[PDB]
Amino acid sequence: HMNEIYQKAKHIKLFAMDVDGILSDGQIIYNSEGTETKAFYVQDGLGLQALKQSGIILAIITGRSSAMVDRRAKELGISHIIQGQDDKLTALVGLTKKLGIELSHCAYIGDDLPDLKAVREAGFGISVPNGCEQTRAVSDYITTKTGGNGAVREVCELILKAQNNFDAFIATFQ
Amino acid sequence: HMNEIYQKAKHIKLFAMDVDGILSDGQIIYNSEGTETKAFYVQDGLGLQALKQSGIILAIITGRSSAMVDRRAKELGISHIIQGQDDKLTALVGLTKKLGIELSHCAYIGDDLPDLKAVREAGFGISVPNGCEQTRAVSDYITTKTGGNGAVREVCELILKAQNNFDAFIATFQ
Amino acid sequence: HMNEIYQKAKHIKLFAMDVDGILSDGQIIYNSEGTETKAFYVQDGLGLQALKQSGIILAIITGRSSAMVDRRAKELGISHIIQGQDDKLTALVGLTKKLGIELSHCAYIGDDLPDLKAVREAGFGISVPNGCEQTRAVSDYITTKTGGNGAVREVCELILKAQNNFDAFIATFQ
Amino acid sequence: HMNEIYQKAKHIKLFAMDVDGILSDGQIIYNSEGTETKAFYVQDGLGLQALKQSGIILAIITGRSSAMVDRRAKELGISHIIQGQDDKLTALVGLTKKLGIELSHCAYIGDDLPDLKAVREAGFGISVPNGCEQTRAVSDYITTKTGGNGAVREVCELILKAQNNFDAFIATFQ
Ligand SMILES: O=C(O)[C@@]1(O)C[C@@H](O)[C@@H](O)[C@@H]([C@H](O)CO)O1
Ligand SMILES: O=C(O)[C@@]1(O)C[C@@H](O)[C@@H](O)[C@@H]([C@H](O)CO)O1
Ligand SMILES: O=C(O)[C@@]1(O)C[C@@H](O)[C@@H](O)[C@@H]([C@H](O)CO)O1
Ligand SMILES: O=C(O)[C@@]1(O)C[C@@H](O)[C@@H](O)[C@@H]([C@H](O)CO)O1
Ligand SMILES: [Mg+2]
Ligand SMILES: [Mg+2]
Ligand SMILES: [Mg+2]
Ligand SMILES: [Mg+2]
Ligand SMILES: [Mg+2]
Ligand SMILES: [Mg+2]
Ligand SMILES: [Mg+2]
Repeated sequence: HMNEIYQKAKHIKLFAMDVDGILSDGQIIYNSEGTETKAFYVQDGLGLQALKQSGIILAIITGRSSAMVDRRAKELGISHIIQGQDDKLTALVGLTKKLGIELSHCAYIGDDLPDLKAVREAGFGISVPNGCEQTRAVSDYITTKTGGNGAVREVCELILKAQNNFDAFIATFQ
Repeated sequence: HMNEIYQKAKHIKLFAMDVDGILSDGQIIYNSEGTETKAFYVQDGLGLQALKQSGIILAIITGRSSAMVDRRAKELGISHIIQGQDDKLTALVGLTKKLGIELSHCAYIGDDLPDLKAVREAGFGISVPNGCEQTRAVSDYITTKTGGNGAVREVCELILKAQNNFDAFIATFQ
Repeated sequence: HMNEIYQKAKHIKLFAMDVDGILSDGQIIYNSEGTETKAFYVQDGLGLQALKQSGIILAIITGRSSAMVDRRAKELGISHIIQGQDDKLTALVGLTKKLGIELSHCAYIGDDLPDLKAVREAGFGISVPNGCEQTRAVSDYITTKTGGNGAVREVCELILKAQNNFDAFIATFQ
Repeated sequence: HMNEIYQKAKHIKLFAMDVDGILSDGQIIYNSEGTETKAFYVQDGLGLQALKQSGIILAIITGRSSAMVDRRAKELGISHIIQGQDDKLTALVGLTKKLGIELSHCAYIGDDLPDLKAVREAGFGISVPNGCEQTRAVSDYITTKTGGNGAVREVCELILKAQNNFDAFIATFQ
């Protein structure tokens, strides 16, 4: 039952995300001119702005590093962009310190092994259906939609509903 | 039963479309050289020309903005291209005024929250299986095929059949 | 039962293909620098070389036109490349005349309305699961695998088996 | 039962991979500027580093040839990169000789006909669900996940478990 999850999302002040496998579907794409490509999902962007609008801080913590991530983050107002960092919990804890925020007030979503401890230790830990078993085992919630296909949108809506901000947001479009 | 839907599509003079999640599958794609990519579906193009051929005006109303949209629109003869606009109903109403057309004569298709009011208020409102629930709740029809996979083709065929123009079009290929 | 289909593929001398929706999955892809992209399937290439090796002539007949098609055709030895042509039967008949070949000796595969007559009139006509109903209605065979996912590979294997050339080809890899 | 497979992976010293259809999902992608694209999977990379970390040598043997393969191989420490080579067994045997290693100590994964003999003859032979039947017929194991979607990750985990290295690796993330 969902109230158990709303209980966890209730006091989130910060939402941090892994990129590959969460914000994208995990494809790493190269071309013959040395150029790299990453694909994001349009409904995730709108869900992230909703969350962000309700006064939640958005962050990226990713093991890889690219201009694509920076660009996607900039247009959605994901305001703390940590790249080239696979020690996710350490990075999260570091953010917690510079914002004056507790881990219990952090939500984190990841698909693989570097994310497991951040997923486990955050107030609200999320993984995805194609997440590795070990990270899923340790999460508070597993999305229905998959990474780069509205897993993020889904969690945004969930946090909004827990904080009584979803229905009002919806209403602005009706 | 389908006649209920044909009753609604019967008097459409204008078909307006959201892009992301409707004409594409919702992927937003960036590369390391700062270049953006969007993917469309080939069967949608042919369905749009069929509609267009039968004397329906084609329009795009999209929250984002790109040369890809302009190019795709130009080759199919989507003749009114409104980009960087998320207030879809306002944009639709504006078109209705410059063409001398009523909303009841507009069909509109969208996948997410900015489209809900245009979907609700148009004579024929359409969403897609991966559309947000709120927009689907308010639509006259939900396509079987998904966005960027022939949702548009499907609605083109539907409007054509309602206007007794489909079978004749087909016949030109037989 | 399959022998009915082998009876039709038995005397094929030429295999002609539509591109979009057959050799690709139907995605039409543009980027912000004005560049177009198309995706093909690796197993189709090998199946086409097998067919080609057994002495069947390979041709493309496509409504659109691009350097991608030319390049893909060149590496597989698809030797007649007709682009910017939607009148597929006329184009096929034209090929039949310059090679001294009958239509009954042509196999053709297509997904949409411009292909229906070529599919109907060729000795062996093929469509795909996501083909429009009208073209599927008129085909001798509908592949199990979808376009850009081994529909072509599948038909190559089928023609090879009808001509007693498949098992031998396989054997060269064992 | 899985122990039968662990018995085969038990003594692997080298893991060799086909690229197209294994490391990618088989898409061959061209653009209008003459540029080629290939997509890899993020979870495969991490599984390959795990394997590699446990002291297994990683190799690529692919029929095609591109800078994308070289780049992907370089970042994961796939250390022997054989491209433009479809005679996979010969290439594998050649590697076996320059490293002083037996075939029984080689694991190989491939999706199509050029890989069948390497798959058959290696100590541990793997194919994928969308592999051609002939190669699947001759393999010791068929992955559950498909190519470019974690088939490789899956086999990495399997070899690790057979060599009692998986649980320990996992533990470093807990
Ligand atoms: O993914 C996006 O960029 C996003 O979802 C953000 C929204 O604010 C909005 O601009 C939306 C468009 O309506 C989609 O066309 O795109
Ligand atoms: O998507 C297209 O551009 C379209 O469907 C439009 C049609 O008019 C026709 O040109 C078609 C081609 O037959 C597809 O190869 O492409
Ligand atoms: O799609 C290809 O280019 C093809 O299937 C053609 C084959 O001849 C062969 O070169 C094959 C490679 O073995 C795939 O890596 O690619
Ligand atoms: O595919 C990758 O490059 C890989 O899986 C390799 C890992 O070592 C790690 O860097 C991982 C990132 O954590 C994914 O963001 O990427
Ligand atoms: Mg990840
Ligand atoms: Mg691409
Ligand atoms: Mg793609
Ligand atoms: Mg949209
Ligand atoms: Mg086609
Ligand atoms: Mg691209
Ligand atoms: Mg292969």
